[PDB]
Amino acid sequence: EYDAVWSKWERDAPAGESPGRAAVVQEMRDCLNNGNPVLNVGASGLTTLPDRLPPHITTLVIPDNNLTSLPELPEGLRELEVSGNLQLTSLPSLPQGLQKLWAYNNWLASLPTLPPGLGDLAVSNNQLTSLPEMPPALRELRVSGNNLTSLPALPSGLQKLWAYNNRLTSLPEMSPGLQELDVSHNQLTRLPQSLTGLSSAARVYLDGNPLSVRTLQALRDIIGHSGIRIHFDMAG
Amino acid sequence: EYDAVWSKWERDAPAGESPGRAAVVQEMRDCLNNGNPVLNVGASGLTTLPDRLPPHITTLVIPDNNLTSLPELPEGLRELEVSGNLQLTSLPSLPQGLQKLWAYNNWLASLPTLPPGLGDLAVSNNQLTSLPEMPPALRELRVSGNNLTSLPALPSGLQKLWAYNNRLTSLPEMSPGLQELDVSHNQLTRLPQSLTGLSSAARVYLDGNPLSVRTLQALRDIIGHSGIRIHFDMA
Repeated sequence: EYDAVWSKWERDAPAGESPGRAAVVQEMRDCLNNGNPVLNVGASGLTTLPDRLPPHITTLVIPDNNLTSLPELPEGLRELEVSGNLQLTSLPSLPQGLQKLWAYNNWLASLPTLPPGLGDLAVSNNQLTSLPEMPPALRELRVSGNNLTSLPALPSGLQKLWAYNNRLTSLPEMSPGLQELDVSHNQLTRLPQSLTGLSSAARVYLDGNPLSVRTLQALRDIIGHSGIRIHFDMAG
Repeated sequence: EYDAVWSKWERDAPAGESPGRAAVVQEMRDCLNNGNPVLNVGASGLTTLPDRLPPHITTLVIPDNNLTSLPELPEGLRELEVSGNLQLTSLPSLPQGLQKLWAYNNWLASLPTLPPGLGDLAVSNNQLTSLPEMPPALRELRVSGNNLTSLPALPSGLQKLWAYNNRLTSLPEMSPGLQELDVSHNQLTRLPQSLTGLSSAARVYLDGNPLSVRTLQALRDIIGHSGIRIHFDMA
């Protein structure tokens, strides 16, 4: 059942990938035998992955490799980290129970439909020009270093948003309990007046934006009245 | 849309339960404003919960109350904890990304279809007679104090299983990774061969089970193979 899929994967290996693919198969067998819910394939120029992965894993870690696609994901996965795969333009359909998705530094041109219970979404340094609707339970969004123009409406539960180094020409309405917003180096000029909801403890970062004279003066007003920490470029 | 349903429920309180529901409806309002992912209704002895709940929460706690039914759950709920509801007999369809389900010391007769990502399921001390197919990622399972006579196929990653004080006449195949199994005080005459496949480290608990002679022989054969702590006292 599993031996067959993994055998064909190991045999189809180019020289150079033989030790790497062996180490992974050994790890996957270990996972079945002892019940380890975590699978980390390591960095070894992997060009492909097996068709089936152990069914019970909850965490899958894919370090720097040369993948162009990912196989069907474990039906009960809760954490996925993929980084450093520059031929990887898209992701497989995400399992419903996924909680954490770190897909930094690949070449994603889009993102699949996001699982209901997703809490942490970090997809910085990709190729994304837009993003899908956000699930209600989200508490962290990191989408920096992409050519995003706008952002979807944010779930109210959101605690942190990083979207710096994009092409943002506006912001959506803010969640009420936001603690940290970094949108440094975008094309923002008008603040969503929605921002005013941020608490005294909250930290905002607006450096490297044009900002309309009125909006600058309005921010200068907020600091004096709210004691809030807001950073932005200023002449003088 | 939101504060027309929850508003009525606050003043729809049956006489006596008025102060309790106010605290719950305070959290219903308060929770939305400060972002908070958790919600705890407390042991207010509420007869019913609001038709709609905060859309963004991830943890819902429900101590000793007097509920009989439960509303539709938030789409992104991750942890559900319900206990001391001696008249709560069923649960609503569980959210796709539920990870922890603590629904014990109630009066549940049935469980819904389990979310794929469910890792911790504790439903001890209810009224259960069967269980649905187990999520592939399940790790710990507590189903003690019910009326189960059988268990579904166990997933590969299952680590700990407590099923004492049931009517188990039989057991499913063990995943080899299993490390703790308490099936004491059941009606097991014989147990599965999969026991030989378990780690040396695993602790098994069998007391108050009418194990047959041939099984004693098999157990002595298993204990002898690895030194696996398989507890069965003659007394």
